[PDB]
Amino acid sequence: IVGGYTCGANTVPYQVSLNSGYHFCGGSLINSQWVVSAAHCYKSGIQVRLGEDNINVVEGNEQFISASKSIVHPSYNSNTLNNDIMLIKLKSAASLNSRVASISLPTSCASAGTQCLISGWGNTKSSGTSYPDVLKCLKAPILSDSSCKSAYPGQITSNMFCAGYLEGGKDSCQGDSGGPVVCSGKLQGIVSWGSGCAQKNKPGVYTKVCNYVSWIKQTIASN
Ligand SMILES: Cc1nc2ccccc2n1Cc1ccc2c(c1)nc(CNc1ccc(C(=N)N)cc1)n2C
Ligand SMILES: [Ca+2]
Repeated sequence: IVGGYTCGANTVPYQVSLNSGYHFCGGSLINSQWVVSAAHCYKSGIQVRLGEDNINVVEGNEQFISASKSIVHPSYNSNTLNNDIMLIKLKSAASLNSRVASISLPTSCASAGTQCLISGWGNTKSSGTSYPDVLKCLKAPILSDSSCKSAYPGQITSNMFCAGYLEGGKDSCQGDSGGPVVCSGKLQGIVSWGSGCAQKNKPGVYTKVCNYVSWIKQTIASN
């Protein structure tokens, strides 16, 4: 997260860290046994780390659970990043409490202007690399479709939306990928891609979760 602020320990209870000997992507807990993340975060040997703040120290409240299966959307296209969504089933159910909780799926899509909270342990610098120990947060509004398509001509599909600041300086970044974009208590987006991080006129692009509610429900019900 570039230009954000320290969230505060366990203030984003649905935030997950995908770990394979190091943090590589974020995710969101949607029920006791399922996490939603980005398809491009797919890899084998995934350990889901819940209740985290400092990802380098065991401070208490952490739950490390191996993924039993990762379901990448069948129509995910790695070249266009269309359908960049993945479901991860936990080997065992997470113990839900004050510091580990699930986020609700949306019943409708969010409109332009809606303010959302984006979080993660990704890169904090526009130029260069600096990964934080603790969870960073950022409040950003959903941009209009016209502004989004003007920023990324021919690259925005109906399954994507832009959120952020055209002036640059505040954005999600590499490492935040797969993480949550929560608006009015509903998971509306998944950190997906962008051109650089926090660059002028290059806002972040996110997977439009409202287009996948039926798919998520049908897939979870059959696995
Ligand atoms: C290289 C390319 N071929 C494309 C074809 C169609 C559309 C975009 C395309 N891109 C750009 C692109 C595509 C995927 C990318 C990317 C940059 N950079 C990342 C790394 N993660 C990432 C996450 C968030 C942000 C951000 N909010 N600014 C920036 C980058 N991924 C996971
Ligand atoms: Ca920790």
